[PDB]
Amino acid sequence: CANPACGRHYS
Repeated sequence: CANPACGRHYS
């Protein structure tokens, strides 16, 4: 993804 705050996926 281009933007820094994308989503909750990898911990």
